[PDB]
Amino acid sequence: HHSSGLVPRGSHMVGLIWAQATSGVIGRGGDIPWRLPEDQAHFREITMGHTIVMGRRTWDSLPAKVRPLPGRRNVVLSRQADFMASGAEVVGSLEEALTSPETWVIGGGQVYALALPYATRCEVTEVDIGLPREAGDALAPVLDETWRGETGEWRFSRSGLRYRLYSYHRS
Ligand SMILES: NC(=O)c1ccc[n+]([C@@H]2O[C@H](COP(=O)([O-])OP(=O)(O)OC[C@H]3O[C@@H](n4cnc5c(N)ncnc54)[C@H](OP(=O)(O)O)[C@@H]3O)[C@@H](O)[C@H]2O)c1
Ligand SMILES: CCc1nc(N)nc(N)c1OCCCOc1ccccc1C[C@H](C(=O)O)C(F)F
Repeated sequence: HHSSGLVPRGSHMVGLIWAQATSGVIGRGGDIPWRLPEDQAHFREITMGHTIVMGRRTWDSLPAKVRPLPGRRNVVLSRQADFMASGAEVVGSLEEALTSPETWVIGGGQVYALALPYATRCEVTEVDIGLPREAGDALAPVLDETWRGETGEWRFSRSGLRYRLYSYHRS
């Protein structure tokens, strides 16, 4: 059955957006092990003007100078009663965080897994870098058969890596 690209203001659309290596790695040692300008631009194009929800460790991985990310309501998930995020809201659950009509979950590994049962869209960048999975890595969620996907062709980044975009939807 079909979904619409229009977001009625009384609904709670939840999407996830992440960049991964072909192995599924999204993070290691509290950082993202690549930077692709095309991915950075794409991330801002999708999320700008909406609420973004992130795990506390993803907030930590943002340089202090740049957070909160501008042009978006920044919401941070933490179970620690004394964690604070200057300029942003800290909430203790996904239920508290998903109050906007359109919310983009922007990481990390734990929060993607937490948010997936409520999500109806995923926007994925795949980077053609040979990074094998190591213990402790943050990993992308795996999408079951209820998701229908559009896979873009391989493109070439100014930074010299191949990459491609996926768009997934479900009802
Ligand atoms: N490639 C990408 O697209 C991408 C995007 C974003 C981040 N990343 C990377 O991914 C890594 C971070 O991912 P991660 O999995 O380690 O952590 P995370 O998902 O970003 O954040 C984990 C934290 O979220 C909080 N949390 C988790 N479940 C919760 C729940 N049910 N209710 C409330 N709070 C909850 C906890 O904070 P407390 O411990 O404070 O309770 C937990 O420690 C970093 O390397 C980052 O750079 C990659
Ligand atoms: C761009 C990576 C990415 N890509 C997709 N496709 N989805 C995501 N969720 C995603 O992580 C967004 C959150 C992590 O952002 C940072 C991590 C460390 C340092 C700086 C930033 C800010 C970014 C930057 O300037 O690199 C800015 F562009 F947002």
